[PDB]
Amino acid sequence: MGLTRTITSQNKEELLEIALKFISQGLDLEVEFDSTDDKEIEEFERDMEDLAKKTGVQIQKQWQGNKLRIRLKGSLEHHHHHH
Repeated sequence: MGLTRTITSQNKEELLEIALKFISQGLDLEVEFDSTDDKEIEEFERDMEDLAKKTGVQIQKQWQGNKLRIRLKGSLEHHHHHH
């Protein structure tokens, strides 16, 4: 349970920390990185994917114009299998 809020920030780093906060509790979170800089987007992707791996959850990448919105599903379903 929880309201999957949409955080639009031009800083991906804060989005990574707030991500870990929600997923650790078992909440779904939606963030969008407002930037067109490939290098910063690389860090946003790989860390959100890395988070998903370590927590055993999936993500949803959607390019909105050229701004990468990643929806994280902290509460996927029921599988307690490590990955």
